[PDB]
Amino acid sequence: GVPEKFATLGLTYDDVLLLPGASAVLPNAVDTSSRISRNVRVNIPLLSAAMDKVTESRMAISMARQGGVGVLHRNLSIEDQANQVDLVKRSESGMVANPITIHPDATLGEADALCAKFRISGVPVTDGAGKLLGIVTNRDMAFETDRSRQVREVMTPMPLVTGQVGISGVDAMELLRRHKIEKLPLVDGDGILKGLITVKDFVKAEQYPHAAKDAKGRLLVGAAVGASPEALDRAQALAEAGVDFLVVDTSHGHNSNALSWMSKIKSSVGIDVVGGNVATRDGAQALIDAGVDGIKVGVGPGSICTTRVVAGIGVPQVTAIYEASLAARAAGVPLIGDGGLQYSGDIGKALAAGADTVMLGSLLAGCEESPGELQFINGKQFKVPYRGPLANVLHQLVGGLRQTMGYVGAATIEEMESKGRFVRITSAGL
Amino acid sequence: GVPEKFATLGLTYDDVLLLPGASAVLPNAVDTSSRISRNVRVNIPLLSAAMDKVTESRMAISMARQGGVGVLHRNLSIEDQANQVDLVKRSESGMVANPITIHPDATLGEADALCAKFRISGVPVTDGAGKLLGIVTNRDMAFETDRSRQVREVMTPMPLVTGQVGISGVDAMELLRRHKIEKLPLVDGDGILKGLITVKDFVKAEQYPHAAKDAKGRLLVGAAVGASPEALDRAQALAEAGVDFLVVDTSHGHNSNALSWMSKIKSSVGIDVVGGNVATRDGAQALIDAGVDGIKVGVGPGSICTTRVVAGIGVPQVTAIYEASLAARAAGVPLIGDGGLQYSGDIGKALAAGADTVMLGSLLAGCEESPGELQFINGKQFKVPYRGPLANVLHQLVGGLRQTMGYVGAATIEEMESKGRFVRITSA
Amino acid sequence: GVPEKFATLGLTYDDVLLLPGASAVLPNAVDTSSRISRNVRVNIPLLSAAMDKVTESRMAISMARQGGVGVLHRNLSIEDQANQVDLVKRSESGMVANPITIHPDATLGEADALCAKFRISGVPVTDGAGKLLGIVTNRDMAFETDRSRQVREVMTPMPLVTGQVGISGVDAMELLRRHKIEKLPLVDGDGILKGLITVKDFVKAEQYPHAAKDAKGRLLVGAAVGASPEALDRAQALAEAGVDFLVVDTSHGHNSNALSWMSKIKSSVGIDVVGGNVATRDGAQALIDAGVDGIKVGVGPGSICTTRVVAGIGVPQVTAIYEASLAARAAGVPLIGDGGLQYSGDIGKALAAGADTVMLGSLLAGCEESPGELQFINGKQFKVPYRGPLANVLHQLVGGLRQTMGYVGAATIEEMESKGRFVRITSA
Amino acid sequence: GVPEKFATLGLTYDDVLLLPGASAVLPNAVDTSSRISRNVRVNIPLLSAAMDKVTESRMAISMARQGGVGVLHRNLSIEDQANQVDLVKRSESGMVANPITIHPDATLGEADALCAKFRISGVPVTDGAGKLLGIVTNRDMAFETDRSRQVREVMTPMPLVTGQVGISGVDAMELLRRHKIEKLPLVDGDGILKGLITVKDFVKAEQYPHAAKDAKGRLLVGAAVGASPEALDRAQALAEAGVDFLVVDTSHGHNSNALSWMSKIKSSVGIDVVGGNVATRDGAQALIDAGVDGIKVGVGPGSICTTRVVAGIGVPQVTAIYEASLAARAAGVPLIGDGGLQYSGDIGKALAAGADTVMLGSLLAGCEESPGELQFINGKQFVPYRGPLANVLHQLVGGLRQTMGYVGAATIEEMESKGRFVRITSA
Ligand SMILES: Nc1nc2c(ncn2[C@@H]2O[C@H](COP(=O)(O)OP(=O)(O)O)[C@@H](OP(=O)(O)OP(=O)(O)O)[C@H]2O)c(=O)[nH]1
Ligand SMILES: Nc1nc2c(ncn2[C@@H]2O[C@H](COP(=O)(O)OP(=O)(O)O)[C@@H](OP(=O)(O)OP(=O)(O)O)[C@H]2O)c(=O)[nH]1
Ligand SMILES: Nc1nc2c(ncn2[C@@H]2O[C@H](COP(=O)(O)OP(=O)(O)O)[C@@H](OP(=O)(O)OP(=O)(O)O)[C@H]2O)c(=O)[nH]1
Ligand SMILES: Nc1nc2c(ncn2[C@@H]2O[C@H](COP(=O)(O)OP(=O)(O)O)[C@@H](OP(=O)(O)OP(=O)(O)O)[C@H]2O)c(=O)[nH]1
Ligand SMILES: Nc1ncnc2c1ncn2[C@@H]1O[C@H](COP(=O)(O)OP(=O)(O)OP(=O)(O)O)[C@@H](O)[C@H]1O
Ligand SMILES: Nc1ncnc2c1ncn2[C@@H]1O[C@H](COP(=O)(O)OP(=O)(O)OP(=O)(O)O)[C@@H](O)[C@H]1O
Ligand SMILES: Nc1ncnc2c1ncn2[C@@H]1O[C@H](COP(=O)(O)OP(=O)(O)OP(=O)(O)O)[C@@H](O)[C@H]1O
Ligand SMILES: Nc1ncnc2c1ncn2[C@@H]1O[C@H](COP(=O)(O)OP(=O)(O)OP(=O)(O)O)[C@@H](O)[C@H]1O
Ligand SMILES: [Mg+2]
Ligand SMILES: [Mg+2]
Ligand SMILES: [Mg+2]
Ligand SMILES: [Mg+2]
Ligand SMILES: [Mg+2]
Ligand SMILES: [Mg+2]
Ligand SMILES: [Mg+2]
Repeated sequence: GVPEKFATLGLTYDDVLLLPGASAVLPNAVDTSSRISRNVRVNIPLLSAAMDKVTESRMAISMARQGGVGVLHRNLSIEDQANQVDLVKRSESGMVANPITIHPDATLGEADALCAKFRISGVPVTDGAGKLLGIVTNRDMAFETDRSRQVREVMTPMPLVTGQVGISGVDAMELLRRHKIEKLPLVDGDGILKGLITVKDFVKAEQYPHAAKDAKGRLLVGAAVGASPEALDRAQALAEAGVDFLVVDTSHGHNSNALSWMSKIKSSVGIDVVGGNVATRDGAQALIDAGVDGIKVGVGPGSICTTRVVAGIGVPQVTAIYEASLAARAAGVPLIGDGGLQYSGDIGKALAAGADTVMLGSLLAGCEESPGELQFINGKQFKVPYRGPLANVLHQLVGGLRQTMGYVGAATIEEMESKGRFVRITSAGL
Repeated sequence: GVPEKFATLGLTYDDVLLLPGASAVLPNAVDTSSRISRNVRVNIPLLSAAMDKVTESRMAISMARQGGVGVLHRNLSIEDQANQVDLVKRSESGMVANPITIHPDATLGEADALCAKFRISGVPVTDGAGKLLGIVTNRDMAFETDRSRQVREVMTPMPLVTGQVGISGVDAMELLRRHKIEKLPLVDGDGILKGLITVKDFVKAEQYPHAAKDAKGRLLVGAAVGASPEALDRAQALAEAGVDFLVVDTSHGHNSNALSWMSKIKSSVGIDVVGGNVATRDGAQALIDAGVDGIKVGVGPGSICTTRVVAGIGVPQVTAIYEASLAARAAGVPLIGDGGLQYSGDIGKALAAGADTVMLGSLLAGCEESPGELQFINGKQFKVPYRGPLANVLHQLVGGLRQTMGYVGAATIEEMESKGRFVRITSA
Repeated sequence: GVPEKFATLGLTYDDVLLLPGASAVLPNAVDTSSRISRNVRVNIPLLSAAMDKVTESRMAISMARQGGVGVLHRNLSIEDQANQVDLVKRSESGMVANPITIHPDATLGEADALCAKFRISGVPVTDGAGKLLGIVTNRDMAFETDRSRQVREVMTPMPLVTGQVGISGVDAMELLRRHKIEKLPLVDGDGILKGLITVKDFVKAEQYPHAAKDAKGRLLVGAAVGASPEALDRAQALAEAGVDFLVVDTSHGHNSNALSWMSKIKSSVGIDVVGGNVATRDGAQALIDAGVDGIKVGVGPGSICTTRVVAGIGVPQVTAIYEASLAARAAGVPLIGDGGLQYSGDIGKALAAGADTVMLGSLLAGCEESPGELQFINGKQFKVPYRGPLANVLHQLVGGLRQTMGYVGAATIEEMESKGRFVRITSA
Repeated sequence: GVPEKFATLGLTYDDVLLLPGASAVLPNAVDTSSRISRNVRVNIPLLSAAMDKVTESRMAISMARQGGVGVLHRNLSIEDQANQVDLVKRSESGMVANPITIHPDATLGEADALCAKFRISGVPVTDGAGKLLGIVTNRDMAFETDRSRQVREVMTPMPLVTGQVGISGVDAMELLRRHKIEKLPLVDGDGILKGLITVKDFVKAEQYPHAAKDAKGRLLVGAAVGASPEALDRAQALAEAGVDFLVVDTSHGHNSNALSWMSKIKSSVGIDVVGGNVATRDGAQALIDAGVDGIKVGVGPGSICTTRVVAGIGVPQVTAIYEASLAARAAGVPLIGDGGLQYSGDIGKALAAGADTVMLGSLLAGCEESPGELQFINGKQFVPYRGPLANVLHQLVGGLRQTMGYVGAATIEEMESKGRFVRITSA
């Protein structure tokens, strides 16, 4: 009973429910892996948002360890954001081919700061030519009080227990078990340091068996850039640091200038580039025509959010995802749902509506791994209420998603769009 | 104005109303009987849910006395659940062919514990062959202080006033009246005890004239089982104890393994087997194809309930009942509405939408007959706010249904689906 | 304008404030040490209460490390409470003269369980005569997958780096630094194991420089007992495990039977015994006459708490402390304030009113170190809202007390009673 | 019915009321002048607190124009605080002997920045020796777009209408009127600039006839310093910039080290030094013995405030003022009531209890003249926006005049004797 100008009805997550369907698969047996972009895969379909209150290196590391991925925020210098990337890539199994080093004339303070930075308990000591001279570890410094003392005075000097480039995990773990050590430098025939294996690599692989990793076995990570000449310089620095994909993050992804920078940034790097944000079919198509490898969907998804109140602009998120998916699914381009979430059950709704993954934002701002210092004022806060470890949040969200997939009969994420049947509900049902 | 992926609108009870229609029948004259399953009938269209806070024997007994039926929960051992079944079946008129007995060397404590267990005021005393030796009753023990004293010392010994196998109610009552006694053992020609009638059988028949009973005149009762190998052992034990139907209770009735166990639980017993839960036409058809004698409908029926919040899964209950009824009515399989209730008027809505009965849940957890212990903390609670006797809840619910039926013109539940006309309403 | 029967006005913490006074001492320079009892001293004047939701070994260890002390609750078996004591006493520097050991035939699973129990990363391996055979540590077991494997197969055998009984801290650390090891077994001339030093002893001494310790350098701990024959057996078992003081915990410390058991318990052990609870001068004097080494003050201290509502019994806590201190100060017996706290500033008020230390209760139940299990239900809770590490609670409380002492001019706790001047305030 | 240790009852403003008394004086006729310290006088008995959200130069100027005084906060460098002092002292009539100047080689941007800084509409242009070359004013720059143009190109050059040092207000005004100009440079016989009069001096004197001023006719101002070697240097820098009194501002005024610095600072300057904070008779006496010229009273005056909750320390403010005044009134040392205010009626209560003036704090943080930036977020904010200070002070002073009329006090000094108190219950 409305004119055509107003015919379309937009739906939010609360407006719809998924129906139970014929199922031969239990929640604990479904596969939750999905694609961030054409060439980036995760083991749970969740990202942490590129917000300065949410994702720096510690959050990105935990997300990837749990099988998702973090998108490092860009509200910091190029050098600081690239450093955040490096910390993620060189977290565990990341020093097999790019180890940290220290010169023997350095102080213990410099060595300990490096150990704290990369969260590891030792540094190979090398000369200017990269020849291995020895190794200084936490135990060598445990009883040292003078931080000005030189590394050479406390390090364990060569000859050390070492391995060859390409040593297998089983063989490297047999040199840490036989010699009662936790570190294994990798050297070439001339004794030049080529890599480093430590017990951390094996401990973290066992504790986090579903970690999302790159082809080199290092934790996956993404990073946000803007749409500007500066964003191009930032993109290059992040690619050099080893980032696995870029997110060109704009409030209006359908702006022609933003689209142009997406194309320019994409053509200037060899890694996947995600573009956003859009909330319509034609906007998603414009991003695809601009060449992005994934799209991010969400413009004014939240009730009485800023763009809605200030500008009257917005799209209910189920409709936004569905409309964008008409273009994205037709092109085979993964779709990230970004905004409007209110329950773990909304994840399955997003996937059945056409999303491949879902980005989590303010929900992860109170988590231990988010940036900011934990402060105490009668209760615990992040300087936002303290929520505890990320792992507890993700376990509940992924547990919920597995329930949805079992109820719908989807053994894989790719089956969700076809097997998920929707019903709309009224405000009485809500 | 939505894409077809989202065309369907689901309706809950609050979304609709029933219209008044042409009527020639008053509320006090309508018939409220309905079917639980193909071969199980009740006198009011209501069940108590298989929740451990709701239905054990006391709840099941009261439900059946009021004309409904209870579904005994399964959060207990097979032997404990079978015992709950036995307590219901042998409540009133249930010992005519399976009496309790005690040996003459038993203590008064053992006899009184048996009386308390079955809520009967005496025990026939027999020897190892079943020969009736006497009877010990509440009055025989009233003034006794030593609980170790042997039954034989206080029992009334044979010869007793007894009845024959097959004695009628009228004849049994006349014997009780004439001899001013409350118990009538039933014996065969050799004096072997075959059954027992007590005044409770007549008192409860008069107090509860609409009791739901089996073909032998014993209170009806159901019991829940899971979907697993253990559920098959449980089913056999419950059937042996005299349960009238089984409810294969699963959260996702459309799961292939759950459906398979339904066909394995149904084919292994001779009593009716209900399956659930489903909320779609295709789900109901899958239950029917698996061979169940009734279906239970309800998946995420409640606003912001657990499956909805955790998993985003759910179906508004009016739509769920209607869609499932499209399959159930064509197959002649009764449909139990399980969940989403908020008012007594919702019962009539469920029936007009296609349900045959409605299962009551947390509503009843506060009733006197629920398993919890009544405790006092400034006010009364169950250890859940105390609601009082089940009878008060059912009286209001059944009274409401009779009003609906009078307004719609339905003289029977079976007329509700055709005569009940709906209108949707807005939030205003 | 009231009868003499009602002349006395009782004051709670909120009724009074402390005045600023002449001061030559800054908050960061005051001394916060005080006495729990005649012969037990702490570095901050705070105890954790003997409640089963608050203080087991983990809470007691953290309290002592921060300079206070925990009182282990008694809602568990005698052997379990004594085990809790043992865990505290042998936390750090507690195995120098009483080490844990394991047979060479024991499994890695058994060795790891012992390491987890005492929060130590290795076990000396000995024979039945206590002769040292080797040592098995976390690194020896790090890559092992079979938990049934023998410890002798993965352990480092003698000869080990060892020290003499009585080795100094500097000398032991020198051995750990030169041999790049974390353990130093202590042996006699015949190679019998006499003690164990590990890097934990040095790490924890550096991290917690204000730890409250006994004469042997082990963390202080108290434990609660009741007032009954069983409490006498419990007291002995706790004393044997190395507890530093006992708290006879009753709600009516002025009961003649409770007073009698305090004397009996006091006379049956050699360690300090605290008695409570009381809230009057005559009650404190009765505890003192019974022979206790400290008193605990608090009977119905909180507005609309249970004893007040149920029984109308209670004493505002400032009055309770002051009245009890009239007896306790004359006898030189320390006074523990137990209850009624609402602000960190109430600590200074209690001390100025006559308390020597203050017991903290439900405040701490939400701390990480409390016995409950940390669970996540949208937010973090203990099974009570999760508050985080004890250290921040104590840091805020001790910081506030230091502010109080600076304002009043008290350089030491005992100066609080004389230099702390009070003013009463109205509800405005 | 309590032990002697707890005998004393402390009273706050809400605990008491003043009685009406015999009165022959109406509210509009009472005199509201009082003393900040032995040698500093105000026309309304109110100060603005030395909080960085309350009093910088703009707040201090408005307070002084209304007859009170501001105490400039010290959460800034010595040179930044001294600059704040200079801005107040050289607000109106403050350049008669210390004018701003600019060189002919300066730009219009630099000239306009100076005019904006001192809120003056022109700058005398001088050479390096101070010889007057001309004057550049707002009207000279009104139509100038280039902000890099040199002042010499747009200034009015000498010969200007000038006056001599010591010219009277009446004579200076006649020159401004006769020549239809707003500026009057003051020069010596050699044409060296010695001072400056502008129309602002007369406009502001007429708009603010009760402006609290010093002996030279410049707006009064105070400034806070700490209790430390750095505060001794800060005190000298503030006294060189022309501050009229210092406030040695500590959370614990009865601390021996704080008292020692009060004595050291007092003896190192020639201006009045106020010390605080205290809340007892012995604390006030210790401040007096240290040599201060006024005391500030208030330690944990507010219900469930920080010092009360964290440390259990505090004194209800009526008791604090009364007890401190027992020492203050005996020595003739003025007493500043600092904290606990909740109504305009509490001012009269403070004065009747023994205070000479009352310091206003967070109340004023929302006023236009407070340091914060006025921002619009659906509504106006700085805390909520309160508008001009004048509106707050008008209501507060109006209330005090009502109190004095009801009590019969023609002067502030009569409040202590004529103000009769009654305590009230929570009912
Ligand atoms: N010097 C120094 N070392 C740090 C610091 N933080 C962590 N480490 C060390 O790096 C390794 C990894 O620490 P984790 O805390 O578990 O790493 P994670 O953040 O990536 O999860 C550990 O050594 P490990 O040898 O791999 O394991 P383990 O021997 O401690 O068991 C740890 O001792 C620090 O701030 N300074
Ligand atoms: N020894 C013993 N008897 C119990 C106990 N509980 C109930 N009874 C008796 O069993 C019969 C049923 O009691 P009800 O209370 O009416 O049974 P109900 O729970 O099934 O409704 C009564 O005897 P009746 O002869 O059938 O009726 P009446 O003579 O009491 O009127 C009653 O006295 C018990 O705990 N111990
Ligand atoms: N096998 C085993 N060891 C445990 C366990 N819990 C703690 N530990 C070990 O005991 C020592 C104390 O751990 P903490 O966590 O600091 O002790 P705490 O509870 O008393 O504070 C550490 O070894 P350390 O050598 O003293 O310190 P470090 O080598 O880790 O630096 C730690 O590795 C456990 O559950 N199982
Ligand atoms: N160039 C410039 N001038 C400013 C600025 N702010 C104030 N003025 C001028 O200085 C004099 C004081 O302005 P006020 O607003 O009254 O000063 P106030 O802050 O102390 O109250 C006025 O000139 P007047 O000649 O004394 O008065 P009138 O001719 O404006 O009436 C005014 O035009 C500024 O930011 N830049
Ligand atoms: N590959 C190696 N060859 C020789 N010595 C080594 C080697 N790796 C480590 N060390 C030395 O062995 C000793 C133990 O160091 P390791 O790396 O095994 O543990 P750590 O991380 O310092 O110990 P902890 O886990 O107790 O903090 C140190 O002196 C270290 O320098
Ligand atoms: N069939 C019977 N023949 C003979 N005596 C009987 C018979 N049934 C019961 N009695 C005896 O009659 C007396 C009354 O018992 P009855 O069963 O009538 O009532 P009750 O339930 O014990 O009493 P109450 O209802 O007062 O609690 C008892 O001594 C009982 O032993
Ligand atoms: N006193 C000792 N003499 C000889 N070997 C020792 C001695 N103490 C420990 N070891 C051996 O040294 C190796 C290192 O053990 P240590 O006690 O130093 O700690 P760890 O178990 O390696 O701890 P971490 O978890 O910190 O790596 C182990 O093989 C242990 O058996
Ligand atoms: N003492 C003076 N002698 C000569 N000319 C002067 C003198 N003072 C100002 N002028 C010049 O007179 C003109 C008017 O300036 P004046 O100071 O009177 O007002 P203004 O503050 O610049 O203007 P307005 O009040 O309109 O903003 C300007 O050219 C100014 O240079
Ligand atoms: Mg290590
Ligand atoms: Mg270690
Ligand atoms: Mg009877
Ligand atoms: Mg160790
Ligand atoms: Mg280690
Ligand atoms: Mg002008
Ligand atoms: Mg003008």
